[PDB]
This record gives sequence, structure tokens and C-alpha cells, in this order.
Amino acid sequence: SNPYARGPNPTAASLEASAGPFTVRSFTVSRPSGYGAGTVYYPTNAGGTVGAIAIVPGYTARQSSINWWGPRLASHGFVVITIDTNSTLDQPSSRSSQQMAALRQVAELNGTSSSPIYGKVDTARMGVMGWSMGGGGSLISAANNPSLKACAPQAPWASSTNFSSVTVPTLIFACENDSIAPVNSTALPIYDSMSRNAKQFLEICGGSHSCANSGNSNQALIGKKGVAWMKRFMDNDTRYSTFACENPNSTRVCDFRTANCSA
Ligand SMILES: [Cl-]
Repeated sequence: SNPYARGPNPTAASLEASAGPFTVRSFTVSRPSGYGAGTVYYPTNAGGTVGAIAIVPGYTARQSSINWWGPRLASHGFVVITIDTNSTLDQPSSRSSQQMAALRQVAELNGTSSSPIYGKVDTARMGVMGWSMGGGGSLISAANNPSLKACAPQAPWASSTNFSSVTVPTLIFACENDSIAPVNSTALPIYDSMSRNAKQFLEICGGSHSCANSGNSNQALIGKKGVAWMKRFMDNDTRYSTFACENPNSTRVCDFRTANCSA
């Protein structure tokens, strides 16, 4: 019996819906430590400690670009911190540092009796997500910190595509028509570089660079996949093996690839 399993048995429908089982609240971090600003989203009623995920935007972008993930993930049983970077013009390595600073601060607040998330986090179970350079920053975080349980960047941008050292389970969301971080020269070579992990490549048909951002038209699919990946790998929750590993057989997806990921 898995000590990290939370919530009811999943269905496609429950994972495609606006929200999972748990009530979500949020708060602004009053004194961000090592990054620009943060919002923490958390379940009030998960039934046990949950893992933490830190989410970073792209170059020029702010929390609004990626924060639809906050309630979506938190409602399925995660503490989620969405950040602004110290500068909108921070590069990937800096973004990685800031992402891990955010995780650190979540751990601090877990141990702070006045915090809404006092005692709600399992600080041994953490994941990383982010858009574009924030996606590159997530992969750098995974490479440098292999104790992370999951990595799920979207439209990742990085000046080097070789992430062959990564042992963290990694789901790459790619946007087919991305002109900023082109699938063929960024997301795909990243994906292909990783031979040591569970990994997945999901390309959204016709997607611009912002295809997985807040307000996108594919929240059912993208949120199903993001939540299933985090549940399978952050919580070791094999109820989610099929959702995490399966080809979703969607006309919204124009390329699907996965490895070391059994349904
Ligand atoms: Cl970017």
C-alpha cells in the first residue's frame, strides 16, 4: 500500500476536468527568497502530505503565463509555487537556481507554524515545470538535482540540447508551430538526448509557442497529462501508469513518443 497515494481512482474524465478532488487555496509569498515573486497553491484537504512543484515562466514572461497549472495541479494533491524571476531577462541557469530557491522556500514554509502550508508538504518529493527558458531551467534543475521526482517542461528553450545525464522522469510538451523554440531544433533533440529515464514527448497540433500557457485551448489534454505524470512519478502512484505512459490518441496531438514508460 502506497503511502503517497492521494485521492480517488482516476478516470480520463476526472483528469480532463477543470479540477481534481481537493479544495485549493493560494497566497502570495510576502518575502521571496532568491527569486522575484511567488504564489503558492495548495490543497486544504488532501488527506496526507503532498509533493511540491515549482513552475517558472519564459523570457519576458510572468506568472500569468503559467499559473493555470497552480489550481489544476493543486486540486489533485500537490503544493505548487508559480514564480516571477528576479528579472524578466534571466537566462536558463538563473531560472533553474530560482526554481530551486522556490522549492526551498516551500520547504521553509512547510516548517513555519504561521504558514497556510505548515505540515502540508513532503519535502522529499519535488517536481519542476516551466515554459521556454523556464523549461530549459527545469531540465537544468533535473540534471543538477537527480532526487527530483519529475520534470515536465513546456516548449523548452535551451542553448544546448544535450540532457543525457537526466535520470528524472521527463515529459516534454512541444508546440508544433513554435517559432521561438522550434520543435525540430529544441524539444525533439532534448527528448532524444535522454537515454537514462522514463520520458515522453507530446506535440500539440498547430500550437504556437504559448500553446500550453494559461488560457490555452487544450487544457483537458495537457492538464490530464501533466497531472498524470506528476502523480505517477512524484507519488509513485501506479493508478496513473496508463494515463502517464499511454498515447492519448488525440487529434489535438501531432507527434507522440515515449520510452521506459509502461502503461
Ligand atoms: Cl523564453
